[PDB]
Order: sequence, then C-alpha cells, then structure tokens
Amino acid sequence: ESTEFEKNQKRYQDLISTFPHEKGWRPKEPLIEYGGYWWLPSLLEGCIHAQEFFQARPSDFLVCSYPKTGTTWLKALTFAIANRSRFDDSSNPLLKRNPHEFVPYIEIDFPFFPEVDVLKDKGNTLFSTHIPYELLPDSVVKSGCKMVYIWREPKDTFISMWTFLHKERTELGPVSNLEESFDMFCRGLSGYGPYLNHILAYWKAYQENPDRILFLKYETMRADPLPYVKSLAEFMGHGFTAEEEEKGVVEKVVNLCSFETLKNLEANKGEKDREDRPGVYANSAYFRKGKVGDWSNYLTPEMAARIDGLMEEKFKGTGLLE
Ligand SMILES: Nc1ncnc2c1ncn2[C@@H]1O[C@H](COP(=O)(O)O)[C@@H](OP(=O)(O)O)[C@H]1O
Repeated sequence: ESTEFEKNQKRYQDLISTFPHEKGWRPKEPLIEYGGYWWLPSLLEGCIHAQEFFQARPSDFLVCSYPKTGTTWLKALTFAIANRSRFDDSSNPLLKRNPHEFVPYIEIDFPFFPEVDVLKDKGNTLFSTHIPYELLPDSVVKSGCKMVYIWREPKDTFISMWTFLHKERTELGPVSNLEESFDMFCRGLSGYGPYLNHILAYWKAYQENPDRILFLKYETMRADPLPYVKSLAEFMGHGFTAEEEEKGVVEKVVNLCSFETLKNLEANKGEKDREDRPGVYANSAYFRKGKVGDWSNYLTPEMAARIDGLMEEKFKGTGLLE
C-alpha cells in the first residue's frame, strides 16, 4: 500500500540531510547542493527518486527546462501536437485542465503522485523535468529518447520566478526581497540553479547530438511561433501534412496553446487548482503576463547589467548568443 517513494523516503531524507545547505529564498526553506546545482529539499528527494526508479523508453519524449522559461507553454504545445487527431480545438482537454496535468514531471508527479492517471497509461509518451542534463536518470540518457529544451532571457526569467514565488501555498515563509533574491539568482543560489549552467549543459548535449535534442528559445517562439511549432511537430514524429497546413491546423494549435487562450480559461482563474493531485500553486499562477521585456518594470539598470554581463561572460563563443 506504500508507494515506492514512500518506502524509500526516510533513506532519501537521511541521505540529503548531510548535503551542504545554504540560506534559500524563504526563511524555513534552505537550498541543498547536489551535483553542482542547488535544490529545494522536496524537489531533491524527487530527483533522487527519479534517478533510482524512473525507466525511460526510446519512444518517450521529454520536455526539459529551467523553471519559468516556458514549461507550461511547451507542455500545452506538445500535448496538443501529439493528440490533435483526437480532439477538435473546441473540445480539447487543455480547455478544462491546466497543461501540467497532461505531461507529468519525472521528479514531482512520478515520485509524489504516482497514482495519477497519466502515469498509469503506457500509451503516454510525454514527460517533463527541470533536472539538469548531467543529473538525468541514466535510463533517460541510455534510451535515446528525444528531448526539447527551452530557455529564456535571464532578467525576464528571474522576474517570472520571483513574482511566481509570491503565489506558492507554503508554511515555509515569505520570499526574500527583490535585491536579496536577485543577488542569490546571480550567484546561482536558486532552485535547479545555476540557471546559466543549466542552459550550458543542455546546449553542449545538443551540440553533441543535434538529432536527439531540439533547442528552443522563449522570445524567438513568442515573436514567430509557427516555424518553431512545425519544427517541434516534425521532431516529435507528428509533423503537419500539406493538407493540415492549408486547412490552418498549425494556427489552430498555436491559438489553442497561446497565453491569451490559456490565461482566460475558467479552469485557470482565481484559486482554481489541478484536479488530478494536490498543487501548491493555483492554476492562475502559471499565467502572469506573458511578455518579453517585463524585467524593466522591476529591475534597476544596475541589476540588469550585472546579469547581462554574467550571461555574456558565460556564453561568449558558445553559440548561445549567436
Ligand atoms: N501559453 C503561453 N505562452 C507564452 N507564455 C506563457 C504561456 N503560458 C505561460 N506563459 C508564461 O511563461 C512563464 C512561466 O514559465 P513556466 O511555465 O516555465 O513556469 C510566465 O511568464 P511571465 O511570468 O513573464 O508572465 C507565464 O506567464
């Protein structure tokens, strides 16, 4: 009657209890270092579990991101693309439920909510994670399963994250202030951080096996979504036919999965939350503003310049700026 996670939880807690701990973004919530990256304690226990128990298949398809870079969007797009033969846009399930219900996290749903329907359906091939490339379950890497990675301009990412954290259901305390939070982010003391190292390891992975990994960028998709959605569909093995294109199927998929559509659904309003298992966020927390450039409403020019420089120092000559 205990799940596999529950049977192993005490040993996971013992294990991580001696990993280095640093002050985090809430007073009762330290960050814990594993594999050169920093973690929330729960998410680290999930990651350890995934590492020990998750069994990927070659036909699986993994959505990979650092948080707040476009994960919910990609979840909607991937689900919509793979299932479009089943559903008209007007009766698609993404109209009634938050996209996170359709694409389970290997470090959150797998360990903590293994009884969700999607995880019992061997017909499901869609999964997500924020686990850094270097720390992925050995099964994932060995299966050869295809991956899509998304990243985002770091100022907007930080602001997406800092605002979002105000909305968490938690008794571990309020989030640190803007300046302390940003300092921590810049030092790489963030969940799944350092952000810039997260990106670079997947980017290296891509360069080594560009057939296996599709690298996407929030701002690029946001400004010109059609080519990238077609690219994604093709990479998934669900490319759009000439017939679908001329009947405007691609636009229908883009519209369904758009910020404006998703934000304005009853399912995603107010305090409404997921129906499959307990969330610590309301669905609405996932849709804030959906813009490029919102950092300028929050960060000083001095803060902006610090992170821009950090990015240009880390990525110069990698191809990521170029
Ligand atoms: N369908 C969509 N299209 C574009 N952006 C979306 C989106 N759904 C959510 N977002 C935005 O993507 C960010 C969340 O990323 P994640 O899904 O990785 O947690 C938030 O950015 P903002 O906080 O800038 O509004 C959110 O509003």
